[PDB]
Amino acid sequence: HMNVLVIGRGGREHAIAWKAAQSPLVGKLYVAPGNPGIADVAELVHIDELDIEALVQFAKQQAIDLTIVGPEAPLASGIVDRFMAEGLRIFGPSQRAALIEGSKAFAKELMKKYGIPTADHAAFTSYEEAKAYIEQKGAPIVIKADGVTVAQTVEEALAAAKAALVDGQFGTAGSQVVIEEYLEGEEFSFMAFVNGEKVYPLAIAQDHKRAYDGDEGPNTGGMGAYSPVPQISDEMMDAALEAILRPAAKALAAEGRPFLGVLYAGLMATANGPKVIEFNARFGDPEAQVVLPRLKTDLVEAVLAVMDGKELELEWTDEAVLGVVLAAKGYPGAYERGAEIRGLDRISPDALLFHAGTKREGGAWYTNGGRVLLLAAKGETLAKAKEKAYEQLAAIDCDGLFYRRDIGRRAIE
Repeated sequence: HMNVLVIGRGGREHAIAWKAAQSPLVGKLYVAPGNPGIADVAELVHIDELDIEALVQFAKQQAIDLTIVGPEAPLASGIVDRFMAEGLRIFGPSQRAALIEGSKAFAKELMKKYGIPTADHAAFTSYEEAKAYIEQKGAPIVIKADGVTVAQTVEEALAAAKAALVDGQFGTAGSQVVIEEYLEGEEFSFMAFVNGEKVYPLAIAQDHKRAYDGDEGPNTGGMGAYSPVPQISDEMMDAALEAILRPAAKALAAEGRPFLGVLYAGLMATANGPKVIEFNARFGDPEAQVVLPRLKTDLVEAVLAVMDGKELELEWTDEAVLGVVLAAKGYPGAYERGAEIRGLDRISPDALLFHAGTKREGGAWYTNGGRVLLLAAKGETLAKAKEKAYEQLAAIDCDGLFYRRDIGRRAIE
């Protein structure tokens, strides 16, 4: 019955589309621009995510009853605002609300004003003020130059702050330095559907930010994830929901920025409780790839319920799910494309292979982006999921890809 449009081109969108395609309410499903892998579950629409003007027309002409936005870009550009002005149903935040992810400074501003637990944050253009602040917070402490150093001592912190101001980029307001509270604990991703003040928590997941095994290397969009996260207590989870998610939604609403869509809280379970690391105004990637397959409830129906502000009880499989990202060598740094990916047809039909940056040409698969694919597996336990996942991964042959072997190691060990 319904014509659904998904905006995006990565694994998260493949996951969204895949799930939505299983909805008894979906007549037809489009993904713009999508990717080769996604074409197996939906019709691709060759329109850019930021080409909002064209997306609107498409939505109007293709009688799209529901649009779901995957990436932050279109949201920050106000796609939601445009769609609503055109009377088109779209699940995602307005430009104003999306600022929760767009500007960390804003996020800190909001959380401080509304007393939402988060790591201390502060920027300075004056060394003397930065110094006074550093000496007040003690170390370890995080200094970020415009580059990131986790200063173990106040002395080192000061040296780094000075260098940041002296050698950092010279902005229109001069050079600046950011000082953040160093937090210790277990990281976790807490997503939830949100509409104004109503929050609908999704199952928790844990990302693997660093590019290499033993969380080494630079940060990435996420090298893998799994759900649930046993090591995160239900108390910690409940604290996050009532001290962070609900107050954040209410805060945004109170500030004239009511939020609609997926509120993604990058948190850290500290001994003092959950604290916000980062906010995101949409599904996380690869969190979507591992959380959606655990969602028994129909996503489209769930999304419509949220949009209508209706009560909703989300149901989840007991099975755990773990996914591993295959990235092009060099990622997150410079990487090359064109590496032939072999063996995708050897993967068990029970494995979830979400495409994020691949290309089809001459009847063959090729790497075509930073994060290229993600293979996730269901398991009775997280250990079984990890085993099934890596087991399947080994069938893929491509000297142009690499992937962490420790995804889920924190939950298992």
